[PDB]
Amino acid sequence: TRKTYTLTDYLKNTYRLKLYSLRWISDHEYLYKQENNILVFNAEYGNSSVFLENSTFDEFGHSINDYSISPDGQFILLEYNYVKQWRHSYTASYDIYDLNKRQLITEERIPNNTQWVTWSPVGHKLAYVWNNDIYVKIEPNLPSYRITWTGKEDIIYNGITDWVYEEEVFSAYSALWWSPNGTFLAYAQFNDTEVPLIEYSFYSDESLQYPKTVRVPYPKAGAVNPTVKFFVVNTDSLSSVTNATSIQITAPASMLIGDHYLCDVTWATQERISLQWLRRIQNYSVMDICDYDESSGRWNCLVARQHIEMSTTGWVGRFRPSEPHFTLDGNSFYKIISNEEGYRHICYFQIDKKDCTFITKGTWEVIGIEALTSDYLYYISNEYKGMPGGRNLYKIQLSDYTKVTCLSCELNPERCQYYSVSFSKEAKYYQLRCSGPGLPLYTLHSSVNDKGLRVLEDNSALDKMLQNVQMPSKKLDFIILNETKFWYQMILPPHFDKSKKYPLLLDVYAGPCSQKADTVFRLNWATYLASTENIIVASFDGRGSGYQGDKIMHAINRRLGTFEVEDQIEAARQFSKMGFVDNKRIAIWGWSYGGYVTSMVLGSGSGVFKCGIAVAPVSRWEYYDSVYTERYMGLPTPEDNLDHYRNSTVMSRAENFKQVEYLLIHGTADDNVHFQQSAQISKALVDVGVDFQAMWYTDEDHGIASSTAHQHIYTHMSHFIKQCFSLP
Amino acid sequence: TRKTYTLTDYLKNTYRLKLYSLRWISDHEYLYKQENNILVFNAEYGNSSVFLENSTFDEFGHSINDYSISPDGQFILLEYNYVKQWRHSYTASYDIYDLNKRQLITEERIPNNTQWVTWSPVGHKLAYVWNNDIYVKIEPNLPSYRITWTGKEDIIYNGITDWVYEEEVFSAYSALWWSPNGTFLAYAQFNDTEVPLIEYSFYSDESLQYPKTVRVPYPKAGAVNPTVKFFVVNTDSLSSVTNATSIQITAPASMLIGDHYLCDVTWATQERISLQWLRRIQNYSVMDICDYDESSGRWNCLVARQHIEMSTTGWVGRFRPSEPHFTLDGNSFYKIISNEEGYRHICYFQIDKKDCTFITKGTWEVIGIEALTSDYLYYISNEYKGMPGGRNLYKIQLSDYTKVTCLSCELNPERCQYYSVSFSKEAKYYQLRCSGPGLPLYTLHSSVNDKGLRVLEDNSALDKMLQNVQMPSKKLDFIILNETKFWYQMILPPHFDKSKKYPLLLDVYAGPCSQKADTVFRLNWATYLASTENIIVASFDGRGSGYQGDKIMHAINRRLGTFEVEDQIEAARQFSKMGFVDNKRIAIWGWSYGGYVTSMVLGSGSGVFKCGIAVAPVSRWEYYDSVYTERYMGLPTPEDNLDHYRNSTVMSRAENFKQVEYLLIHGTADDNVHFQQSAQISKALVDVGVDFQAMWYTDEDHGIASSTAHQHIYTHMSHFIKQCFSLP
Ligand SMILES: *[C@@H]1O[C@H](CO)[C@@H](O[C@@H]2O[C@H](CO)[C@@H](O)[C@H](O)[C@H]2NC(C)=O)[C@H](O)[C@H]1NC(C)=O
Ligand SMILES: *[C@@H]1O[C@H](CO)[C@@H](O[C@@H]2O[C@H](CO)[C@@H](O)[C@H](O)[C@H]2NC(C)=O)[C@H](O)[C@H]1NC(C)=O
Ligand SMILES: *[C@@H]1O[C@H](CO)[C@@H](O[C@@H]2O[C@H](CO)[C@@H](O)[C@H](O)[C@H]2NC(C)=O)[C@H](O)[C@H]1NC(C)=O
Ligand SMILES: *[C@@H]1O[C@H](CO)[C@@H](O[C@@H]2O[C@H](CO)[C@@H](O)[C@H](O)[C@H]2NC(C)=O)[C@H](O)[C@H]1NC(C)=O
Ligand SMILES: *[C@@H]1O[C@H](CO)[C@@H](O[C@@H]2O[C@H](CO)[C@@H](O)[C@H](O)[C@H]2NC(C)=O)[C@H](O)[C@H]1NC(C)=O
Ligand SMILES: *[C@@H]1O[C@H](CO)[C@@H](O[C@@H]2O[C@H](CO)[C@@H](O)[C@H](O)[C@H]2NC(C)=O)[C@H](O)[C@H]1NC(C)=O
Ligand SMILES: *[C@@H]1O[C@H](CO)[C@@H](O[C@H]2O[C@H](CO)[C@@H](O)[C@H](O)[C@H]2NC(C)=O)[C@H](O)[C@H]1NC(C)=O
Ligand SMILES: *[C@@H]1O[C@H](CO)[C@@H](O[C@H]2O[C@H](CO)[C@@H](O)[C@H](O)[C@H]2NC(C)=O)[C@H](O)[C@H]1NC(C)=O
Ligand SMILES: *[C@H]1O[C@H](CO)[C@@H](O[C@@H]2O[C@H](CO)[C@@H](O)[C@H](O)[C@H]2NC(C)=O)[C@H](O)[C@H]1NC(C)=O
Ligand SMILES: C[C@@H]1C(=O)NCCCN1C(=O)C[C@H](N)Cc1cc(F)c(F)cc1F
Ligand SMILES: C[C@@H]1C(=O)NCCCN1C(=O)C[C@H](N)Cc1cc(F)c(F)cc1F
Ligand SMILES: *[C@@H]1O[C@H](CO)[C@@H](O)[C@H](O)[C@H]1NC(C)=O
Ligand SMILES: *[C@@H]1O[C@H](CO)[C@@H](O)[C@H](O)[C@H]1NC(C)=O
Ligand SMILES: *[C@@H]1O[C@H](CO)[C@@H](O)[C@H](O)[C@H]1NC(C)=O
Ligand SMILES: *[C@@H]1O[C@H](CO)[C@@H](O)[C@H](O)[C@H]1NC(C)=O
Ligand SMILES: *[C@@H]1O[C@H](CO)[C@@H](O)[C@H](O)[C@H]1NC(C)=O
Repeated sequence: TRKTYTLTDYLKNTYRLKLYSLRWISDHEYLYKQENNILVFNAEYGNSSVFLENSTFDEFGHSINDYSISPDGQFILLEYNYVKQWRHSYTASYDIYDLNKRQLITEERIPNNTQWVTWSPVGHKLAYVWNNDIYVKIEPNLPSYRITWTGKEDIIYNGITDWVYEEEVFSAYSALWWSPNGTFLAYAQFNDTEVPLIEYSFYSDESLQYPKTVRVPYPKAGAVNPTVKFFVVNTDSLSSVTNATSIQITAPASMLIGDHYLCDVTWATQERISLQWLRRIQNYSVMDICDYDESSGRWNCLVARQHIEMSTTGWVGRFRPSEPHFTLDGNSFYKIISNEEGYRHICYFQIDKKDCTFITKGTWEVIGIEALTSDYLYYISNEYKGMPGGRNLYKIQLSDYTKVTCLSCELNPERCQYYSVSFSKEAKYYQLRCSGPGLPLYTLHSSVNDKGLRVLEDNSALDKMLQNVQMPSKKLDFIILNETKFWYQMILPPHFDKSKKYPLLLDVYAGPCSQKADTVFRLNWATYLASTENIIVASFDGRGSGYQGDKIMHAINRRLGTFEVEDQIEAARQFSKMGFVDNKRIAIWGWSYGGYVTSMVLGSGSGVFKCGIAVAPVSRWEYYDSVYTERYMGLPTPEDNLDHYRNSTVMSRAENFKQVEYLLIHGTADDNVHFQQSAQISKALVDVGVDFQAMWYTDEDHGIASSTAHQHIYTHMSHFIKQCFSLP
Repeated sequence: TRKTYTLTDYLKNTYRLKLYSLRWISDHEYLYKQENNILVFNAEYGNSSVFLENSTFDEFGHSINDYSISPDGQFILLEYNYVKQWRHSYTASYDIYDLNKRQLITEERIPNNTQWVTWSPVGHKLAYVWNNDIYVKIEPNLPSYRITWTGKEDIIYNGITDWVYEEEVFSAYSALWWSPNGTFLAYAQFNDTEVPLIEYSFYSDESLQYPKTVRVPYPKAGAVNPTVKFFVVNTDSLSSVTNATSIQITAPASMLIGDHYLCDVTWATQERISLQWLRRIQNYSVMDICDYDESSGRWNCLVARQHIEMSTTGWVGRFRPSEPHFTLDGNSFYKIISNEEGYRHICYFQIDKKDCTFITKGTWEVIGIEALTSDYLYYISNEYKGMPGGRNLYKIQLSDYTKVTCLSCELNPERCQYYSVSFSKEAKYYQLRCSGPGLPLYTLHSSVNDKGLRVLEDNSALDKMLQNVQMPSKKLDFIILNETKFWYQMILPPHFDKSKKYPLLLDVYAGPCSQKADTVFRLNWATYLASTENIIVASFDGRGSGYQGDKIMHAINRRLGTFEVEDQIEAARQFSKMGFVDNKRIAIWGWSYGGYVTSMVLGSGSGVFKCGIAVAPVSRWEYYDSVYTERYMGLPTPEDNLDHYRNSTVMSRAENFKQVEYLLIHGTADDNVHFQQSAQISKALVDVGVDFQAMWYTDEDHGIASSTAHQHIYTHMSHFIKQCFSLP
C-alpha cells in the first residue's frame, strides 16, 4: 500500500514544488505572475490588481521569454528570441511597450542579438550591449548613443564579461553598473587578444552536414589571462556632446606590477564608487574608493581611502573578496571579512581609516548582508543552534551591537531552518523563504514591527499528495575527527531499520567552500534511490568545506585532490562502522568537482567502494580555467606548485581502477569542464587495460540539462547503480 | 583436456600464421627477408645467397621501418622516422646506401618528411614528393630536379592523392607513374581549394593543455569535389638551369562538361599511356590512349582510340573501371568488364576498334587478370565448383579460347580453395598463395609446363600447435531466396552438436561488392567466440554482395540501407528456424559499413535480434565521402536522390531500438567515418528515451588499431555479447 517516490516521479516531476517569486517595484508593492498575467500586490494589505493582462501580447507574433518594468513604471521591456550561451550569458530580441499609452514602440528599437540590457536604477534610461559595444538610450523611442567603438567578437568585451569572468568572478554576463540616480554608467572592458581558445565540435541537428567547431577564449591554469580596464561615462552629457568621454579609473600600483583581476564594483553614492582588485595570486586584494571631481570631470581614488585585504592561510574571500554595503552618506561601509579566528564576520569600516571594527563574532559565520537602514543591518548566518548547515535572518542595532534579534529562528523551528530573504525597495517589508527541512514556506513580514503579515505559499497542495507516498527521511548530524566536528546528512529509506544492512551511495561534490550537508528539502534522484530502491544516500563535508571557518576551508590550500578526497573515504569507513551499512555495497558518485573527487576516490585503492559514477569530471587541474584553479592551486610552474598539479591527476591512478566498476559520463559540448578531461581519463584507462562503462551526451554541456538528456542520464545511472548493488 | 582458442590467444597472437612474402627482381630471382637478412633466391633450383647483411646497418642510428632495393640491385633505400597519416599515406625520412661501394650516400639526400618516393621501374632513378611537389634524382648522389612548384598543403597536391582519392580511388598516396623504361614520369595534380574541411579534436598526450583541431579537405556527399589534372614529363631531358617542362594531357570533352575523376593510369608502351576518366555520376567512364609525338614533344590521344564503358543498371566497375593489360606492342589489351549477362569477364580490345571480344564467359566471374604472355593470359576466378567464395588461378590460350586450364584447382582441393598469385618478371615463374580453407600454403611453380617446383612455407609448425586446441569448424553453404542462391558461412563451436541450441552472432559487413562468406582460413574474434564461448558466428552475402554478377550486386543501386539490410534479417530468420539455433539468443555486429547495417537491422523492428554492436558506423549517407557514397546513391539533391538519402538514416529508426540491447562504439579521431555519425545516432536515441551502451576511444581512428585500444574494444564487446547471451 502507498506508492513510493519512483524514478518516473522524479523525471516527470509529478510531485511539483510550489514557490512564490515576487518582484518588488517599490517599497510596498510587488509584481506576481498568476497564470500568464502580471499582478501588482500591496504588501501592507495583501490586496492586488491586474498590472498586465495575459492577453496583452497575443498578437505580438512572438513568445515573450521574460519582461522587465522600468523603475518608474512607465515602460516594460519585452524579451524574446532568447538564445542561451554559457551559464549566465544569452542573446535576445527586445521590444519596449509604453504602459501609459498602451502601445508597442516601433521606432529606434533595440537591435536583434542584443547581449545585455538594463534599465537605469531610476526613471527609464536604457543601456545595452550589442556586438560587444555599449549603447545608451535616454528615451525608449529615441536614437541610442554609442559609448564604445572597440568591441570585437572574442577579443574586446565592453560592458559584458568574457567566459572566465562570467563563470568565476561576476557570475553574470553584464559588466556595467549604473550609479544610484543613473547619472553615471560605469563599465569594465576585457581584452582577450592573447587568451588561448578551447575548440570542440558541435554537431547540431542531423541536417548539418559538417560539424561546427566552437571556439572560445578560455584561459586554462597558467595560461595568458584576459586583461581588464575600468571606465565611467556621464550619461547626462550624451545629448550635449557628440562623443561623451569615458573616464578611465586605473588599477592601483600594487596590482599593475603583475597579472590581476577586477573582482568587485560597488557604487557608494551619486559621486563615489568603490572597486576591488585581486592579484593573479589570489591572496591579496585592494579596494579603491573613488570620487568624482566636478572641476576636472575625472575620478580620483585617495590612497587614504584604499583598503587592503589579504590572507596568510589561503585565498581572499569564499570565492572572491566580499562586497561592501555603504551607509547612505557613503562615509562608512560594512563588509564580511575573516576575523583573527578565521571566521567570517561583519566588519564596520570608516572610508578613510584602515582599521575596522567587527560587529559580530563567534564560532559560526555570516553568510551575507541583506539590507542596511539608518538604524539596522540585516544579515543571514548559520549561528542558530551551531548548525553550519542552517541559515537564519538576523537584525543588529547599529547604535547598540549587543542588540541582535534573530528574525526567523523561532517562526517554525521544526519545519524551517534554512531561510533566504527579499526586502522591499527601502526594506519596509521582507519576504522570507524557508526551504527546509520541511516543505518550502513563503511568508511576508512588516519591517516596522517585525510582524508576520501573511503566508504567501505553504505548499499544502504538495503536502497533501506526499501523504500518499512512502517518502524517505533525512538525517543531519556530525562525527568528530581530530577534535573537530564534521557534518554529514543521510537520505534514509522509509521505515528505516537500523538492525539491517542497507547498501550506501556517497553523493559527493566537496569543492572548496562547498556544503553538501544542510537542512534544505529536496526532491531529487536520491529521493527515488532511498524511497524506491531502499538505498541510503549520504553526503559529507570534510576539509575544504565552507561556512565553518578558515581552519577547515583553507585546509586544502595549494593541495586540491588530497584532504577532501581522503576525508570522503574516511567518511565511508565511519558510516560502515555505524552498523546499518552493507560494506559489500558502498558506491560513490559526483558531478563536476564531485566527478573529480569520485574519480580520485575510485582510484585511491582504498578497497572501500565497489563502484562509482563520475559526471563531467575535472581530471587534471591544468585543464581547468585559471581564475578558479589558481585560486586554490597557485600557478602550475616549477617555482610555484607544478609538482602538486602533476601529482593530483585522475590519470595517474588508472591502474587502481582495476579494483572497481566505473561509469564515466560527459557532454561533448561542455564549455566549462572540457570533454578533453574525460577523453584523457578514458585513454589512461584503455592504456592500462582497465574495463569501464562510458557515456557521452552529444551537444550537451556541463549541465546535461536538456529534458531528454536529463532523463536519459539519470535512467542510465539508475541501471548502473542497481546493477552494482544487484537489486535489481 | 585440450585448451580452447581464448580471447587472450586472439589478442596476444599466440597462434601466428607464417607467410612467405617474396619480391621478384627479374624473371628468375626473388628477394626474401630471412633472419633479418635479405637473401636472393634462384627460382629454378631454390638455391640462395645473402644479398645484404642484417648487420650492415648495425650502427645506422635509426630504426629502419622498411627497405627498397633499386631495380638494378645497385642501391637500397632505407626508410625510417615513419609517421602514419591516413589508410595508405605517411611521411618518413630516407637514406640511400650504395651496395657496390658499401657506402651510405651523404650528399644531396632525400629530404626529411618526404611524402612518397619510388625508384624508376628500371635502373635507379628516383622520384619523390616533398611539401606537395615532385622531385626527380637521376643519380642517388646528384642534386634533384624540382618538377613542380605549385605544391601547397591541403590545397595543391602534385604526385600524391588528397584524402578522398587516397581512400576511394587509388588506394594509395602515390599519384605518379613511371613509363616502363623510366624515360617519362606521369603524375596527377589535385586541387582541393574549394573542398570543405572536416574538423575534429585530437587530444594527444596528457601533457597537451589545449586539444588540437585537426582539419582535412573531405568532400561529403554532394559537396564540392577536388579537381584533377594530368601531366607527363621527360626525365631524360631535365636541366639544372631551366625548370622542367610538364606536358598536360587533358580529359575528353564528354568529361570536361561536368564534375569528373581520373580513375586509372596504365602505361601501354615506352611511348603510349592509357587513362580512364569517370563522371561524377559514376556510370560513365572513358579511356583515352595517348602516344608521344617525337617531333611535337606533345602527347596526342586520338579519338579513334577512345573506349567508352558505361552501365545502365549501376555504376562502372566493381569499385572503379578495371585496369587494362596491354600486349607487348601495346596495340591491343585485355580488360575485365561486365558482359551482357551482367557477369564480369575478360574482353579483348584492339586500341582503334570499338567492339571488344569476350574471351571467357559463364555464371561466375574473373576476379583479376594476373599475367599476360604472347601465348597465355593468366587470371583468377571463382569458377571452380561454382563457388563464388573460392578463388583459383587459370590460364587461357590466346589462340584458342576454348583451351582454359585451371592451374590451382586440383593441387590440394581439401586444404586449398582460395588462391592469390605472384608471377616473376616475364611470367616464367609464379608463387601460389593458398589461404584457405586449411592452413595457408605457399608454393613456387614454373610456367613452361606448370611444374610444382617446391613448398616455400606450409605452416606445419602452426598445424602442430593447433592440434592441441579445440578449434572451431567452418561451414560454407547457401540458402535460396526467390529462386536465387545466396551464400553464408558459419563458424561452428568445437564438437558441434546439431541436437543442441546454440546462441548465434551474425557478423556483417554487406557493403556493395563485398563478400563475407568464403573459404579463407582466419584466426580472429569469431574464432574465440566459437571455440571458447560456444557461439555460432555466421555471415551472409545478400543483395549488393559481389563476385556473383550485377543482377545481385546492382540490386542496391541508388538504394543503400534497403535490400542488403532486409537480406541479413531474412538470413537470421532462416538460421533461427534451424534446429541448432537458439532463436532467443541471436545477435548482430559489424564495423564500418557493417556498423551501419547492424544499426539499420536493430532499428528495423523485426524482433529477430536481442542485441547488437555497431563500431564506427555510417548513420546517414550525407555524412560520408562523395566518391564512395554517390557511386551508389547518386546526388543528394531533390532532382536526383535526396529522398532516399533522407529515408536511409539510422536516426529515423531510433524508436525501434527500445526492444533491443545496443552497444555503440567509435574512435574520436576517425577521419574516415566521422565521430559525428555516432554522435547523431546517440542524440536520436536520447531524444526518444531509449537506453543503450556506448564507448568512445580517445584519439583512435577508423581502425581502432593501437594495441591497447584493440585489446580494450574486443574485451568490452566480449563482456557485452556474453551478458546478452547469459554466458558465464
Ligand atoms: C489595495 O486596496 C486599497 C484599499 O482600497 C487601495 O487603496 C487606495 O488608497 C488611496 C489612498 O489611501 C485611496 O484614495 C484609493 O481610493 C484606494 N484605491 C482605490 C481603487 O479606491 C489600493 O489601490 C489597492 N492596491 C492594489 C494594488 O490593488
Ligand atoms: C588588446 O590587447 C592587445 C595586446 O594583447 C592590443 O594589441 C596591440 O596593439 C598595439 C598598438 O595598437 C600593437 O602595436 C600590437 O601589435 C598589438 N598586439 C597584439 C598581440 O595584437 C590591443 O590594442 C588591445 N585592445 C584594446 C582595445 O585595448
Ligand atoms: C569617440 O571617442 C573615441 C575615443 O576618443 C574614439 O575612439 C578612437 O577611434 C580612433 C579612430 O576613429 C582610434 O584611432 C582610437 O584608438 C579610438 N580610441 C578608443 C578609446 O576607442 C571614437 O572613434 C569616437 N567616436 C566618434 C563617432 O568619433
Ligand atoms: C544625480 O547625481 C548627480 C551627481 O551628484 C547630479 O548631478 C549634479 O547635480 C548638481 C546639482 O545638484 C550639479 O551642480 C552638478 O554639475 C551635477 N554633476 C554632474 C556630474 O552631473 C544629478 O543632478 C543627480 N540626478 C538627480 C535626478 O537628482
Ligand atoms: C626508353 O624509351 C624511350 C622512348 O622510346 C627511348 O628514347 C628514345 O631513344 C632514341 C634513341 O634510341 C631517341 O632517338 C629518341 O629520340 C628517344 N625518344 C625520347 C622521347 O626520348 C629511351 O632510349 C628508352 N630508355 C631506355 C633506358 O631504354
Ligand atoms: C547514369 O545514371 C543516371 C542517374 O540514375 C541516369 O540519368 C538520369 O537520372 C535521372 C535521375 O537522376 C532520371 O530522371 C533519368 O531518367 C536518368 N536517365 C537519363 C537518360 O537522364 C543516366 O541515364 C545513367 N546513364 C546510363 C548510361 O545508364
Ligand atoms: C644458384 O645456383 C647456380 C648454379 O646451379 C649458381 O651459378 C650460376 O650463376 C652464377 C651467377 O649467379 C654463375 O657464376 C655460374 O656460372 C652459374 N652456374 C651455372 C651452372 O649456370 C647461381 O649463382 C646460384 N644463384 C644464387 C642466387 O645463389
Ligand atoms: C586551384 O583551384 C582554384 C579554384 O578552383 C583556382 O583559382 C580559381 O578560383 C579562384 C577562387 O577560388 C578564383 O578567384 C580565381 O580567379 C581562379 N583562378 C586563379 C588563377 O586563381 C586555382 O588557380 C587552382 N590552382 C591551380 C594550381 O590549378
Ligand atoms: C632532416 O632533418 C634531420 C633532423 O634534424 C636532419 O638531420 C640532422 O640530425 C642531427 C642529429 O642526428 C642534427 O644534429 C642535425 O642538426 C640535423 N640536421 C643537419 C643539417 O645536420 C637532416 O639534415 C635533414 N635532412 C634533410 C634532407 O632535410
Ligand atoms: C559556487 C561558486 C560561487 O559561489 N561563486 C563564484 C562562481 C560560481 N561558483 C563556482 O564554484 C563556479 C565554478 N566554475 C563551478 C565549478 C567548479 C569545478 F571544480 C568544476 F569542475 C566545474 C564547475 F562549473
Ligand atoms: C574494398 C573497397 C575496394 O576494393 N576499392 C576502393 C577503395 C577501398 N574500398 C572501399 O570500400 C573503401 C571504403 N572507404 C571502405 C569503407 C566503406 C564504408 F561504407 C565506411 F563506412 C568506411 C569505409 F572505410
Ligand atoms: C490568464 O491567462 C490564462 C492562460 O495562461 C487563462 O487561463 C486565465 O483565465 C487568464 N486569467 C485572466 C484573469 O485573464
Ligand atoms: C529583427 O529581426 C527580424 C527578422 O530578421 C526583423 O524583421 C526585425 O525588423 C529586426 N528588428 C530589429 C530591431 O533589427
Ligand atoms: C600569497 O601567496 C604566495 C604563494 O603561496 C605566498 O608566497 C605569499 O607569501 C602570500 N602572501 C601572503 C600575504 O600570505
Ligand atoms: C622555376 O620556376 C619557379 C616558379 O615560378 C621560379 O620561382 C624559379 O625562379 C624558376 N627557376 C628558373 C631557373 O627558371
Ligand atoms: C523476388 O525476391 C526479391 C528478393 O530476392 C524480392 O524483393 C521480390 O519482391 C521477389 N519477387 C520478384 C518478382 O522479384
